[PDB]
Amino acid sequence: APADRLKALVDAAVQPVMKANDIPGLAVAISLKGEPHYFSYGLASKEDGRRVTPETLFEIGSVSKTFTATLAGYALTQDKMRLDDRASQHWPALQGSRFDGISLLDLATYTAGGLPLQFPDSVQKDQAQIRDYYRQWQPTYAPGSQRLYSNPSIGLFGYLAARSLGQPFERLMEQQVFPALGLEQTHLDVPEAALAQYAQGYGKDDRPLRVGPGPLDAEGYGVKTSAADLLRFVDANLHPERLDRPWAQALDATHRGYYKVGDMTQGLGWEAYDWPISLKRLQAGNSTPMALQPHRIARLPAPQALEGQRLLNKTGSTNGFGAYVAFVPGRDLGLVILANRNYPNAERVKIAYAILSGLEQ
Ligand SMILES: *C(=O)[C@@H]1[C@H](NS(=O)(=O)O)CCN1C(=O)N[C@H]1CCCN(CCN)CC1
Ligand SMILES: [Cl-]
Repeated sequence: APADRLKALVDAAVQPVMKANDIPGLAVAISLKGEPHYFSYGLASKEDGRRVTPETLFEIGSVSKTFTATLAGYALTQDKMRLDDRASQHWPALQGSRFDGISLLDLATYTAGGLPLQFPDSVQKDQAQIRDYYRQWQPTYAPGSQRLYSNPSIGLFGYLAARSLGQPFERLMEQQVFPALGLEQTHLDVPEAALAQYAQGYGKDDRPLRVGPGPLDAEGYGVKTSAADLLRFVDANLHPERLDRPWAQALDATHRGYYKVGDMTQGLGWEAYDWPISLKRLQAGNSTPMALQPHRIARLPAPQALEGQRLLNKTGSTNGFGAYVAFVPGRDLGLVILANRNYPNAERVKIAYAILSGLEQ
């Protein structure tokens, strides 16, 4: 009955949302009572008929930021950087720029002062262009005052964390972070040998969309991973103590809230909500206006442990993919919803919520 109920629950949560959002393929992984549960739906590729499996690689887009945050957490807990470091401390190119007055924390938590959602399309995946972009960037408002969800913000945070560790971000992820997290199906650059696992992404008119190179793509949205691996990462988050101490600490560093915007407490990468909270509030927290509009932050007097009765989540999308990860530290409950369509965050949260609610009920 338990496996049946869980399947019934996940199917009931997933299938209508897949149909409603014409999601070709969707992988759910749920960590429940110390066990992974995988539910795979539809097609990794509509064209070659490859089914989604728990090993299908999906672009997780901005969910990558939680990996980025973990690397940063590593840098932080390795004392290679501090959250209150000015950004320019970790990149000479930024000295003299406004990043002299912007903390790593600001970058991490999108409060640098209006760094946009994405790099402008003019900024290519080019060290110099990224350098030039930040050098010329000016805060729209005081750093530390407004959250404007931003790839270049946390991208730079990750980039600087990498710099603080003296290695390229991508190399640190591949050589240290992913192996530390026991992730062998998690890639910034999917190996050729794993490309068969790489789901097709689908956008408008089902145009195939796999994420192309972009500035700080690795940091912002670089990860392709399987539901199984992303759940392993969720499990690492649920149980940092299961990782070697440096990485346990790194993960812990992503479970610290720095401010609140509405119901959301912003950690490094992870965004936390009190749990339970209504689906609508969780959706609002993961809504377009939340992402696209600056929100005055309510800074916490001290970093808040993002644990216990909290839902930590991250939405992530690429043009062709829509990922959502949510976990409830205090419930040893985690779920991953990876889809090869960028379907509305609200819908991802709806699936997650239906699953979480059904697990409660
Ligand atoms: C993360 O996925 C962010 C944003 N996250 S959010 O849903 O939580 O608001 C959603 C879109 N987004 C993101 O990173 N977009 C990338 C997608 C990749 C393609 N585009 C160029 C690819 N080189 C960059 C924008
Ligand atoms: Cl970007």
